[PDB]
Amino acid sequence: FFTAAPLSYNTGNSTISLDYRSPQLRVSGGALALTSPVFVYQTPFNTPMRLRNGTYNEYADAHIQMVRFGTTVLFNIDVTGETNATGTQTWELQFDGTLGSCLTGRMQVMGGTGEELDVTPTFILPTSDKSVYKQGFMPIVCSENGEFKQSTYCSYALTYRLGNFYITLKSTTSGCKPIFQMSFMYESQIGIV
Amino acid sequence: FFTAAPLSYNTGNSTISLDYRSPQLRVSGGALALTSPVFVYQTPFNTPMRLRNGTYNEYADAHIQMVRFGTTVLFNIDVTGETNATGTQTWELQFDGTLGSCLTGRMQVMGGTGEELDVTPTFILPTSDKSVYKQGFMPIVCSENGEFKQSTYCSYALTYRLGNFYITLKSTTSGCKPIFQMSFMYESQIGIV
Amino acid sequence: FFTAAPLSYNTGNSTISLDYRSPQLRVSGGALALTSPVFVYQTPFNTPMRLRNGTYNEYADAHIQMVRFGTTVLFNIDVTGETNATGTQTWELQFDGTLGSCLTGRMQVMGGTGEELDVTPTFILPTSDKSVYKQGFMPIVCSENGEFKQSTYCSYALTYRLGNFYITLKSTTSGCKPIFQMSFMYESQIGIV
Ligand SMILES: CC(=O)N[C@@H]1[C@@H](O)[C@H](O)[C@@H](CO)O[C@H]1O
Ligand SMILES: CC(=O)N[C@@H]1[C@@H](O)[C@H](O)[C@@H](CO)O[C@H]1O
Ligand SMILES: CC(=O)N[C@@H]1[C@@H](O)[C@H](O)[C@@H](CO)O[C@H]1O
Repeated sequence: FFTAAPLSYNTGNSTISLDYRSPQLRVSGGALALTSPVFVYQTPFNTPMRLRNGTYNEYADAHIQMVRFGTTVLFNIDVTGETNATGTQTWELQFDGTLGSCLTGRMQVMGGTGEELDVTPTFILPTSDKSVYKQGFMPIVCSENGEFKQSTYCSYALTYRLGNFYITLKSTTSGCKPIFQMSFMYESQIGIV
Repeated sequence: FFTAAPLSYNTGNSTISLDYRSPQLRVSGGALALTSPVFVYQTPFNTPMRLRNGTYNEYADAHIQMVRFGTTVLFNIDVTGETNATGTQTWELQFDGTLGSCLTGRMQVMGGTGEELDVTPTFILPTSDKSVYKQGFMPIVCSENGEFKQSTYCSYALTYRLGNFYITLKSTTSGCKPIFQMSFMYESQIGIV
Repeated sequence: FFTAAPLSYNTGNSTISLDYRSPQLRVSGGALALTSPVFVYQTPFNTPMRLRNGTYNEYADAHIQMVRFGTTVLFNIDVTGETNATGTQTWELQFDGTLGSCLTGRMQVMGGTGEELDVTPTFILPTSDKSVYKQGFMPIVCSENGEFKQSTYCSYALTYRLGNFYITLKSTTSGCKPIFQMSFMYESQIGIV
């Protein structure tokens, strides 16, 4: 028989092989995998996460995507608060510091096929040694039903406590509902192998 | 003959197979594919789209990239307006509601190779058979020739009711040209299979 | 013997093949590769680059990621300035115009596995023929130790000078340290082949 590329036949030892570009593809436990696969940990379709502003009776819906490109994580959140507010709201997400599972609400690893993947979400975790400093602010615009309300900001802060990973967001509003989209990037040293 | 990993020969049923990591690779109609491929639907290299501000005699050039990963679309637009304006401009993009093809201007599915891909861009559509309306605002900075002009805002709006798919952007300016970059994210329930 | 999908045997030319979806995977030089692979050029984990505000005695630490998907680059920077300032600071990154290698400080092509890849970072270069003038502004928020300081802006400019590729960023502050994260997107006409 013949082998068409990318299959090749080594006459020197009667071996059929798959040739692949190693920076892009790899072998892991005898199976073909990607060097830099895209993995997304997200809230499901039509299932936003319910969040509470600390101890207040102020709630919001949040759609969340955490996207792994190489070793970077792109974090996106879309928040729809139900209370008009003047102050700073704290929207806190907790994740198991070993497995990555979201403790705050329902998230899942989702393929581009639209199907849930049976994958433990360690890939969102910054460090295997459970320490991290990262904080900053992003500019945001709050609106409601297509109407501009306020140009303001939202902080983000990555921490560990009690061995779990926290992403704490804080939005500042003046007489408007916290309804906004914000994203930022961070780095993971957890390898996908 | 022999097989080297990730290929595998089964002497039991005399079958040669490819072993692959299922959360990263898959089979689609007998062919190897990715579980989470990156696709980009964009204006061609150095071929910005012409956009008209409603019925006004006011135009802009636009470079657009719509980057699909997992089930998320990252929309990025580079708008270069030509008329100094005070008011709100409306930039409307229209896409075929079934195929995703841009009707407002020329866009192509572009691989990392730099080659156009022969792919129907259904992966930018938010849904196939569910009416959709989603709006938000992002902060922007208008500039001209490297010089700051105004910190302001642009709304985005996704509309669909089983005709065409619309992305409607509204920039608000005060005595400057609408010249800005802006991105936002949205979900597509169209699986890539 | 039998072949299991995605392997197939053409009874006719006695050839065994790997079937694959061409918009997702491809063959280059007889080797399997991706059509739109993810590559990331970045500062090493916990090894920020040292930058200077032009000739002033004002410095910043910078974490940088340059994410290539399709032909688009997502540039992200986390700038941690050390000196309170009122004015506009200039932060300049310089890259070899042929190979893409960062000349300002150490950066590396990092796979999803957490391993450095042996690849030339040409995939960050905007134009093959060394003529480009992409510039714009992004809104940013300066903070310190998790406290808000200022809503402001930062320009970006992609140029070539003396055969090398420059990304020049200019942050404008009023009585605060230049401490912010910012991102922007641009197009690379260098195909990954
Ligand atoms: C209805 C209302 O104003 N609620 C806000 C609340 O959103 C914020 O978390 C808090 C502390 O800043 O201040 C309250 O006044
Ligand atoms: C020349 C000028 O200012 N044109 C603006 C236009 O850009 C805006 O779309 C419209 C409605 O707000 O108001 C017009 O007057
Ligand atoms: C200490 C201080 O204010 N330094 C700023 C400097 O950051 C800026 O690059 C320069 C040009 O605007 O102006 C100086 O006043």
